[PDB]
Amino acid sequence: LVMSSPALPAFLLCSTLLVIKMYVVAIITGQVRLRKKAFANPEDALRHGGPQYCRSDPDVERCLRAHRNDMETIYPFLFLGFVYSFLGPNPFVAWMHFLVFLVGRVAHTVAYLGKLRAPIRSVTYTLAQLPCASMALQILWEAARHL
Amino acid sequence: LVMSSPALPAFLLCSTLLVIKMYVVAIITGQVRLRKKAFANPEDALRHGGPQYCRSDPDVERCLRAHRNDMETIYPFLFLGFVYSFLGPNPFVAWMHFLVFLVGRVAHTVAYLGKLRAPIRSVTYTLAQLPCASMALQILWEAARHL
Amino acid sequence: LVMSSPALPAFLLCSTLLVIKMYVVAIITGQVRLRKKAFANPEDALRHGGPQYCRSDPDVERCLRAHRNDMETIYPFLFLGFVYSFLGPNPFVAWMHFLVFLVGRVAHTVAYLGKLRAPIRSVTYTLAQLPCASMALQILWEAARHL
Ligand SMILES: CC(C)(C)C(=O)N[C@H]1CCC[C@H]1CNc1cc(Cl)ccc1C(=O)O
Ligand SMILES: CC(C)(C)C(=O)N[C@H]1CCC[C@H]1CNc1cc(Cl)ccc1C(=O)O
Ligand SMILES: CC(C)(C)C(=O)N[C@H]1CCC[C@H]1CNc1cc(Cl)ccc1C(=O)O
Ligand SMILES: CCCCCCCCO[C@@H]1O[C@H](CO)[C@@H](O)[C@H](O)[C@H]1O
Ligand SMILES: CCCCCCCCO[C@@H]1O[C@H](CO)[C@@H](O)[C@H](O)[C@H]1O
Ligand SMILES: CCCCCCCCO[C@@H]1O[C@H](CO)[C@@H](O)[C@H](O)[C@H]1O
Ligand SMILES: N[C@@H](CCC(=O)N[C@@H](CS)C(=O)NCC(=O)O)C(=O)O
Ligand SMILES: N[C@@H](CCC(=O)N[C@@H](CS)C(=O)NCC(=O)O)C(=O)O
Ligand SMILES: N[C@@H](CCC(=O)N[C@@H](CS)C(=O)NCC(=O)O)C(=O)O
Repeated sequence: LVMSSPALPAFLLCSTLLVIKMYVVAIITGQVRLRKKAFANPEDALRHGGPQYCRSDPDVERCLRAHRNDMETIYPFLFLGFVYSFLGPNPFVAWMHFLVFLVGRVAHTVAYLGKLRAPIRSVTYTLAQLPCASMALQILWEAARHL
Repeated sequence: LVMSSPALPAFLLCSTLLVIKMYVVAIITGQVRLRKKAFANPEDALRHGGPQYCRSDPDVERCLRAHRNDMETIYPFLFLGFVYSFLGPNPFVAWMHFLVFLVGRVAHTVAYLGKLRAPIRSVTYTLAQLPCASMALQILWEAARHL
Repeated sequence: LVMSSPALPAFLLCSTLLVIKMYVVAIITGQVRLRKKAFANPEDALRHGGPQYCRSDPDVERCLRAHRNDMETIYPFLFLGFVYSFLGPNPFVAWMHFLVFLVGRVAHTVAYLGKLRAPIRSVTYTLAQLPCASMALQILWEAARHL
């Protein structure tokens, strides 16, 4: 049940929103492929104009990079945040961890796909990693002391 | 324990089968690399014929795309389906969610690696995403109402 | 709580260390990008010397491959190992599963980024996959018998 720990509802809200955000990136990628006529597969290209459309595109590649960075960061959060929710952290402190990650990651996607000037994207990445590092260390201590 | 919720055994069966399915894709990728003599690393190439075999191959790239799409879809399911199992959904309805994803994703890999005509692969992707979207929204409501 | 099962603390220790190890790979990737002046984005390149630095680099690509292989292997472990911890396995046997994966994966990153001769990296990959396959099969039987 969602009320297994005081921090769990907040974690589940933020995590699920971020999963949906990743799904949005996937949809955008597909739409960009269609609009720019840039497909990764010959079977896709032949359906949508001909073999010349099996090609790379800078905007498609950008979408893929944003999606991959999401996989490099959001997936670890899904694990760390879940475990962290059951360590009995301060409700407000836990909320701040999840919110900083949520805001940081949404901002990251906006900065990436919106082609915002450096180092905006890099800063959003680093900001979002901070609560992840914090949770990781807290889990390490709790796990180690229970060995 | 597996009987913590009525939907959990079905989720664990489908998810673990899909993880194994991803492992199979990894093995296939390696086998294709060896057969087509197309390695990503100079150290691999020098062991298997010479430096000229550090090269890209369309079939290897296809395998990597299928594997990456798995990571973009199956990993979120592992999270969403687990949480969803504990929300007390209708046993049959939950089973249908997991089965549609399982069948959709297996079909996706067959359509991708088998080079089936468009839009077969795209349809299997979309079909499998439907129960994921459904579970995501259900988790959102449950999490939000417990805040 | 961490003491929900005898195997859980060991799992959480190994998994969190591996997540941190992935974060280290991400940091290394960024550092290599800066040192070799090889950026994936024009906005990054213009900040760090000019448009000519939006380019690929073999060392950066190697870092990305190591990170991707981590995503292909460590993420499934996070799921499998968590579920496996609650199946009531022998404490020592469970510990061995987690340790073999931890050692195998750390060795994999060292072998990859350190450019060690073949088949060292391939062996570390295979070694680490063994406990994952073992856990997957055990989960399959437990899930199937509870249907
Ligand atoms: C949202 C996604 C699916 C990611 C997207 O927009 N993908 C695009 C990239 C290449 C294929 C294209 C989608 N094409 C189709 C998809 C379906 Cl479900 C049915 C019919 C077609 C068709 O081509 O008629
Ligand atoms: C199933 C996997 C491991 C993914 C696969 O078939 N990988 C292939 C891609 C490039 C390396 C090659 C596997 N090579 C080896 C692997 C081991 Cl464990 C021992 C010895 C060798 C050898 O080269 O003698
Ligand atoms: C550790 C990471 C963030 C992955 C890394 O070393 N990334 C490098 C790859 C390209 C951008 C570069 C980091 N640049 C910055 C990052 C911040 Cl938080 C603030 C200012 C700058 C700056 O450029 O002044
Ligand atoms: C959850 C998905 C987040 C969507 C954020 C997309 C940001 C789009 O932002 C757009 O980027 C374009 C360049 O790509 C610019 O030309 C436009 O000025 C800008 O509005
Ligand atoms: C879990 C892994 C799923 C394996 C599905 C592989 C589908 C292989 O399918 C094969 O594809 C070839 C083109 O690649 C065709 O030439 C063959 O006719 C076809 O049998
Ligand atoms: C958790 C991250 C693991 C870091 C392992 C990095 C291994 C670095 O190893 C280095 O590799 C270089 C080639 O890249 C060689 O030139 C050096 O001799 C070697 O020391
Ligand atoms: N895989 C990443 C590792 C480092 C990283 O996550 N960097 C952040 C901040 S510079 C980023 O937004 N990278 C862009 C990307 O991953 O495409 C990369 O190659 O850049
Ligand atoms: N990363 C995906 C995002 C969109 C997506 O998942 N599309 C589905 C249906 S067209 C797909 O099978 N993509 C092929 C792939 O990911 O390689 C892509 O580039 O296509
Ligand atoms: N995606 C992998 C699938 C197979 C795999 O995981 N192989 C192992 C052992 S050869 C590996 O270290 N691959 C290197 C990599 O993924 O970049 C690949 O292309 O090689």
